[PDB]
Amino acid sequence: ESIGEIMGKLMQGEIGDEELSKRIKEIFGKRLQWGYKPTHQQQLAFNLDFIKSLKEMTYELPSAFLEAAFGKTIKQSGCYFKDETTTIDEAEEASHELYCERAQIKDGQTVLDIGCGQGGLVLHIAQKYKNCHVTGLTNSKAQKNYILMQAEKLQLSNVDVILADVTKHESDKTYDRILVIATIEHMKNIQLFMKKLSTWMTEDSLLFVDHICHKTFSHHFEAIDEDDWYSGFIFPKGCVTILSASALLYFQDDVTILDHWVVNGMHMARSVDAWRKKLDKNMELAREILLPGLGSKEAVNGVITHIRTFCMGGYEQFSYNNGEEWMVAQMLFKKK
Ligand SMILES: C[S@@+](CC[C@H](N)C(=O)[O-])C[C@H]1O[C@@H](n2cnc3c(N)ncnc32)[C@H](O)[C@@H]1O
Ligand SMILES: COc1ccc(C[C@@H]2c3cc(O)c(OC)cc3CCN2C)cc1O
Repeated sequence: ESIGEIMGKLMQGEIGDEELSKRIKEIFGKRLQWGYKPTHQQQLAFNLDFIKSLKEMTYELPSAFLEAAFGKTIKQSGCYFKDETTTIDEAEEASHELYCERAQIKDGQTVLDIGCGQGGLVLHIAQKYKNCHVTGLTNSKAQKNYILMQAEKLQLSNVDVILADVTKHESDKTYDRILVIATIEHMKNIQLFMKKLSTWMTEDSLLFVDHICHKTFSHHFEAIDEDDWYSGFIFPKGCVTILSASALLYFQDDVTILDHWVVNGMHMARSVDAWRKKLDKNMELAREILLPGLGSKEAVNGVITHIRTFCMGGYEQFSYNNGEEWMVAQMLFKKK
């Protein structure tokens, strides 16, 4: 009935799943009411106001726990599910192929994957295109280590990984292909981000961006009101922005759009659902893995509760109206 009340009950496994889902669904429904305007005139005013506001602006989970929660390549982004029996591992790969098709990857190209995570796309491209030089860029020591280790086991010679904050990283190097998957959501300054990317491109390069979106409006991932315990739980900072499907159309100072797609949010929902189910299946192993690094069974339960609530929440968000509210947007660009 209040902030701490719900949080207390949540950490103590006293909120059932059906209730938790229902609570979170309500929260997102209120986000919808906040975002939809009665006329397109007003909707544009709202969206443009947000776009204009944009132009003014240490602990790492064990990889072993990650393997117990995510799919094989530990994709930390929306996958693509062909069939109702598609496993998370298949969906991972489907998603990878889609990106390769849409980014127009060809054997022989230099490829840069900014915010490359545990490197599932770096690894996919490298294995499928033996003549591409694939660079991952990441700000995490542990991710760089995991990718390099996987490249070694897979007998891959065409992989390097830059350890850098992209917002600080400087280089003369250019690339045939730049891929940005689930990373723009974290970018403080998009206009300046897009500008940097353009400098790492030539007249021949293509830029492919994928981000979670709403079809109609943008929002920060944060509490609207006092009843929203979820937003602040999941993103304790709240430097996750959710751009509208079309927000990036407004950021063509330095790049030019060539194509634009969205993927229905049921794919994302099935992604988080799989992560959740798999986490549940491996609940005990997960606790054992985390206990060393956390040194407290309560600290572990804390870290697990949060990852699970994220999945449970993500499921309500992306499945809303059969995936026709929150979904994933994709764009292809060339340099000016
Ligand atoms: C949601 S994960 C996406 C991971 C991967 N691209 C995937 O599709 O599974 C976001 C990624 O961006 C990275 N990242 C966040 N801020 C960054 C920054 N300033 N510089 C470089 N990488 C950053 C994170 O460490 C992580 O690898
Ligand atoms: C601030 O750093 C970060 C904080 C949180 C995250 C969460 C991130 C993530 C974020 C999403 O919005 C999402 O769609 C529902 C799926 C996933 C997969 C799990 N993955 C780990 C990433 C970061 O890089």
